[PDB]
Amino acid sequence: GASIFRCRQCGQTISRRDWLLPHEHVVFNPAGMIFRVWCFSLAQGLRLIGAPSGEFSWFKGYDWTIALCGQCGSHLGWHYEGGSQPQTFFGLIKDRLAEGPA
Ligand SMILES: O=C1CC[C@@H](N2CCCc3ccccc32)C(=O)N1
Ligand SMILES: [Zn+2]
Repeated sequence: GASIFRCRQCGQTISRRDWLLPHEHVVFNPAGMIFRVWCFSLAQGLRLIGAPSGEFSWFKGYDWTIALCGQCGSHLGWHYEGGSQPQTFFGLIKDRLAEGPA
């Protein structure tokens, strides 16, 4: 009953409890905004915007790209790339997702 993560704003399919990567990081951006981030190995239904940036990266050795909900454009988090073990992952804002049945 709690296996799929969807965008809270529009219901787009985003990820699965199975795809969590151990999981929960509380971070601040330079504007002091707090994000409660869940790391996922895999996500779908996003639109990755721009080219990667290392600036203010929360994760040592990773560059980030903005991940929008590909349906409604709501900011769901970031895709991280350029690191090692693992090379890539997603950091999604927990309170911008909804959890429910398959
Ligand atoms: O690893 C990261 C990702 C985003 C980044 N960040 C910095 C750039 C400005 C900005 C604006 C809104 C949300 C986040 C944000 C961050 O501090 N670290
Ligand atoms: Zn959405």
